[PDB]
Amino acid sequence: EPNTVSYSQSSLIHLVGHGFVHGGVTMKLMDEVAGIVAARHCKTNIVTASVDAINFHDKIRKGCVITISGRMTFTSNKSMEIEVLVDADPVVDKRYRAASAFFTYVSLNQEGKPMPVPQLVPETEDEKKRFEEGKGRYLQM
Amino acid sequence: EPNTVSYSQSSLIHLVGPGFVHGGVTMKLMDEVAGIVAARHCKTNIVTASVDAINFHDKIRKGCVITISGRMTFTSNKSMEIEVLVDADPVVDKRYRAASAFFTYVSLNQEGKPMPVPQLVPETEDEKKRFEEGKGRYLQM
Amino acid sequence: EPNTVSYSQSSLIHLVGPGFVHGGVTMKLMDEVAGIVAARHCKTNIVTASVDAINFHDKIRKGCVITISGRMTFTSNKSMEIEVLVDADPVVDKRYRAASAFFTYVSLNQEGKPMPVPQLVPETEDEKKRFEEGKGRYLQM
Amino acid sequence: EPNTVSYSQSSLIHLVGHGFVHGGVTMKLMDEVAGIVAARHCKTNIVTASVDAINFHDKIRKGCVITISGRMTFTSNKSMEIEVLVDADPVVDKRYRAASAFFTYVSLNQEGKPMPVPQLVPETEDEKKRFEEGKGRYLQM
Amino acid sequence: EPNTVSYSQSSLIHLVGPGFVHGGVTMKLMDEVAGIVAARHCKTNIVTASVDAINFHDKIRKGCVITISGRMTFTSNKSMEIEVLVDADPVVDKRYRAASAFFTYVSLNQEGKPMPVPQLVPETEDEKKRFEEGKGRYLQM
Amino acid sequence: EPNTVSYSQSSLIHLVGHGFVHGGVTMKLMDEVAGIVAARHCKTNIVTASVDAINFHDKIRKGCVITISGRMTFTSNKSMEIEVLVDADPVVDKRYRAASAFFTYVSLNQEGKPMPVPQLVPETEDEKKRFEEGKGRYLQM
Repeated sequence: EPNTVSYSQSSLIHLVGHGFVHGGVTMKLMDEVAGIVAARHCKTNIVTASVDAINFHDKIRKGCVITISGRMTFTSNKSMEIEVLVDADPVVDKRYRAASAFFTYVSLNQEGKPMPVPQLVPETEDEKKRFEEGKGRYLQM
Repeated sequence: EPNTVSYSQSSLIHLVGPGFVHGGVTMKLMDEVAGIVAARHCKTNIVTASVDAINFHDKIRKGCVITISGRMTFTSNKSMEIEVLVDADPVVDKRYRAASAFFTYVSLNQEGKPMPVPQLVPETEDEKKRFEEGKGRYLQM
Repeated sequence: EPNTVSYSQSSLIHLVGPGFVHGGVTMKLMDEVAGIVAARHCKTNIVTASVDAINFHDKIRKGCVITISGRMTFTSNKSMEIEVLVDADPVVDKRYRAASAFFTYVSLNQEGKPMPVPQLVPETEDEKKRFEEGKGRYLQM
Repeated sequence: EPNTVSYSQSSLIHLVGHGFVHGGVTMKLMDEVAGIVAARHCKTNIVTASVDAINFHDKIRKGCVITISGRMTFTSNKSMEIEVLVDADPVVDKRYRAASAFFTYVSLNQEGKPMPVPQLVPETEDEKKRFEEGKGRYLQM
Repeated sequence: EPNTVSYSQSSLIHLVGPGFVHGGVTMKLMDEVAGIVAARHCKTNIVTASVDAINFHDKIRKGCVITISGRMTFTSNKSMEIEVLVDADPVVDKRYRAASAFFTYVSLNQEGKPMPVPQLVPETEDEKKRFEEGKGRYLQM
Repeated sequence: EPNTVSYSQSSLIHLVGHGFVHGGVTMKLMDEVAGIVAARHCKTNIVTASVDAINFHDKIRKGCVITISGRMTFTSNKSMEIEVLVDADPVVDKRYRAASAFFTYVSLNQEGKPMPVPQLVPETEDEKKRFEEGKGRYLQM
């Protein structure tokens, strides 16, 4: 199971206490989850190279519990792509998709450059397809 | 299925940043989850009455993600008992139980005094078990 | 000169405390500046719709002061694009571009849906340029 | 005076700024005071082993100054018990007891296990009695 | 005994976490105590007018508990002077004076301008002393 | 340009989110800017020795952007004086002077005492005059 999607899949879950949560609070939390999955996959130092298609689908209010999930989608020789999803749940009554993004993470050698990365191996058809999509987005750079 | 364990079963997941985390930080996070399961159960504004047997099974190190899970175990007339379990998951390199506590919460009217509490019905045998034991601790008040 | 680039041109400057700063922190600060240029432009209460092409050009180290600058580039009917640039300035010992992003913001009425947006008029050639390119990215929606 | 109750007695005093202070904020602060007294008594690394009878006597509101006092009550060979009290004072007009708890602290050797602890010596009748009570609570574990 | 030094004599005690603490942190905490003694004295909403002679006698290290004490020294018609003293107490291993300042505070009406201030009556000789000197500094405005 | 006023001139710019900003928040931020200029001038460890004439000219409200500027004014053999200015700008419509102060910074040797400091050289008439004023304030200690 090392270097598979299920091995590094991670989530965080937060109680967020005008009235709605800033995009920045959400972005930061999305980057932490992606960091966590990058970290589980690599076991080295890890840093955000770029972030694409941060889309806020709709607002998040005070007293929601948000579930920030991450799954690795694709790896090049020296980079990891991680899809991050954000769901929001009211503490009284249902679950809705609030944000999503693709993070590309990099692992740095002692001179601050990307180094060879363990390769993600897509096992299911879902994973093979997301890998293929990841490859596409990466070649667009 | 309101007023069941499964109904208000709640958890939070936190990346531990800056190694040991001092008990105080964990306790606070345990109260957060406890608050959430209580608000889901009774739907009123909510306050902690007492906490018992906080056990730190062992230390929580930086770079762990902690799952803080909470389930209701028993309800008295005016009070609720809620078990909170903390699990620690190192990201590099082993998952273990880090802490546990029984929180007794109290539902308040819009002045001061605590109002009566919606009853909790167990369904599985283990839920039956836990309720007795819950019952038990209460009695010793 | 309301509704020009110069009108709502905004920036923040932060001392980085405790070395790399994780992408998440910078992203949040980029959103803060983006929010400020948008509120200056349209004067309504303001929310982030999406963020694109967040590029981390390279790492931001502790003991840097970062200039986070934001200028509006283009306005659709209901949306605004805002370029945010992050510059890093070590205090001891070299200044460099650290990150850049295009934020699309949205002006909201006092319920939910986004209201129409005050148009942006470019004046210099470079502003003309940037607006096209802005226009461009929008189209690809 | 080393290893006596008066030597390590400590307090912290905080201005706390729906309207009432969460149990978690109070618990955390109680653990810090107990940590401080454990630290004064030992002069080694120090960690919470367990917490018993956290009782919230009544609420704490914004703009109260809280006095969190700690006194060591009992020591076994490898553990310290510390009573923590929390008083709340309004900034205009009087002082009331808000919370109390017993913390048991441990000192860890380089392999993460409790090590021999300096022994508390109760000098007054009050201290001898609290020691005896402490011994009782400890044997209950 | 309202409007005496003893009436509004206030202090806070803080555990310094993460070694030197930068002046800024201490200054902020000195203002907090100053605010508290002023609110106790006049009972109106309260704001700092100026601070003088902040002296850092020497450095405040991590793992110190600091006592920040404040007493009123003098009242003009519209203003109050308040001396704040900071004491530092290492927990392991020596207690010393770390900083001192004279804060002049101002009582505000429910619009803008500062309202008149309740007079302060000294009683001990040292209080007499301090009031003159207080008087003195004011005059030099 | 090393050791001139322009070389170490620094600023920070913050979005501040009863309704007005505490003097303490402002003081802290003023000390950070002064620290930054002291740091640019010295390239060694740096600490606040004292602060004089913190004057709050008028209030700062939520949703203002504040510009905290620092410029070195004077150096003795072993100390640096830095003038700090604070301007406040509403996010809708103009700029006003909110606070000012003189910080004196010191650079410490390994035994915690001030060490010889690079000398500020005033190049313009404005700078020569502020130097002279700085010398005056310093001899008053």
